Amino acid sequence: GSSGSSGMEEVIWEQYTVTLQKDSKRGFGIAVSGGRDNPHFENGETSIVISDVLPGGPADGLLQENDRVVMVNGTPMEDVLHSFAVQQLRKSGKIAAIVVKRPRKVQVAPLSGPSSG
Repeated sequence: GSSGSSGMEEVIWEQYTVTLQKDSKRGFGIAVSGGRDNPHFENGETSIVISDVLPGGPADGLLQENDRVVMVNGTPMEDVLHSFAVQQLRKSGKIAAIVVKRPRKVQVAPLSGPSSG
């Protein structure tokens, strides 16, 4: 059933495709938590999310914490096992491509510019 024409305070989910380099050991300096069977997400989200982003590695900047992972090197991380998500990471030689999405609430900002001293 559906109440009717509804849709307010929506959110624009933008995707970000960044490439990470397998550092010495930390490699992609990232960690995944959750799973389609063990969604730690207190709320309940069967979507792999980065619960760790090496603040001093390759990830620091490219990716961020809570980066709803969607695809990885051409693999859907939606409704997948935690091991399945990491697998791709360990499989990726040294460079991997991850596509995460971030909630960009519908906001509006005026016109700004430089400032004096």
